[PDB]
Formats: sequence, C-alpha cells, structure tokens
Amino acid sequence: MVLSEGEWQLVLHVWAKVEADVAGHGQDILIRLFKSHPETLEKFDRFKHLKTEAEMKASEDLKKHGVTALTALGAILKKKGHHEAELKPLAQSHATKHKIPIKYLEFYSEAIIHVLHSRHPGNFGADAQGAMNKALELFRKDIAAKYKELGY
Ligand code: HEM
Repeated sequence: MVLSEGEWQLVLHVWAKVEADVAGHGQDILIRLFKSHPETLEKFDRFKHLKTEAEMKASEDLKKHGVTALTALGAILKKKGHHEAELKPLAQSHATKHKIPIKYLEFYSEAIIHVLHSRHPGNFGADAQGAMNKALELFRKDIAAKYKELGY
C-alpha cells in the first residue's frame, strides 16, 4: 500500500479542516473511543476515573491529551507515508510502556473516521473516507511491524 497523490490530497484537505479545532476533535475522538471500546479507557490511568460522557467532556486533562495525540497524528499524515522517524518513538512507547494492542489502534482509527464524518460531511465523502482509511491502515501496518520487532 502506497497512497496516490490524489488520495493524499483528500486526506490532507480534510486534515486542514480538523486543524481549525484540534481540541474539539481530540475530545470527540477519545470520547467515541472510550464509549465504543471501554477496554481502551482502562489503558489510561489518567482517565479511568471518568465514568460518564459528561465527565469526559468536562475533563480539561482529557482535552489536553486529545490535542497531544492529534498533533502527533497530523505530523505523521503530513509526511505522506515518509514517517519512519515519527513512528519509531510512538511504536516504542505504545508497545512497551502503554501496552496498546494493535487492535486498539484499529478502534482509534474507527473513532477518527467517525468524528471526521460528523464534523466535515462536505469534505469527507466516500472518496475522502476511503483515502483516510488507507492512510490510517498504512500507519497501523507500520506500527505493527515495529511491534513485531519488539516482540509485541
Ligand atoms: C492514532 C493513534 C495514536 C496516536 C497518534 C497517539 C499519540 C500519543 C502521543 C503523542 C502520546 C504522548 C507521547 C508518548 O507517550 O508516546 C501518547 C500517549 C499515550 N497513548 Fe497514545 N496515540 C495513539 C493511540 C493510542 C491508543 C489507541 C491508546 C489506548 C487505547 C493509547 C494510549 C496512550 C497512553 C496510555 C498514553 C500515555 C498517556 C499518559 O498517561 O499521559 N494511544 N499517545
């Protein structure tokens, strides 16, 4: 899998819209992740005390973490697949410190795609959803290969 230039344009066009409100996107994505997949919340010592959606929405610290995560993702996307240097540290921490299964990265991808669809219907039609899925799959494929190297 390599994305075409066309596919990259679609991804980065929608991403530039996300960047108008990184914090609101990060909140919506983590919340969707935690509600859809409660096991994910449990990996976060920082957030596992949050028991309701309203509590999640009211946490400034969760918003802060959403900004962190999305900002790293944005830097990866803008490398258009040349993201070896960005991925290495992220794979290392996620495999060896945070203990995040690959499957949980698939759930994370699903959350991103869902939120982009809610917030950007006109810039996120089928073609753009496809391209974004391909980009997120490429990310996951590469992280997975690092996990295997490390024996996760
Ligand atoms: C698009 C996928 C993801 C990106 C870009 C991302 C990004 C980040 C970044 C940039 C950090 C801070 C630096 C570091 O520790 O490496 C971080 C920390 C962390 N990530 Fe992720 N992450 C992703 C997926 C996940 C998922 C799916 C989970 C759990 C289901 C997870 C759990 C965590 C945890 C527990 C921390 C440590 C948070 C703390 O206690 O401060 N991440 N992530």
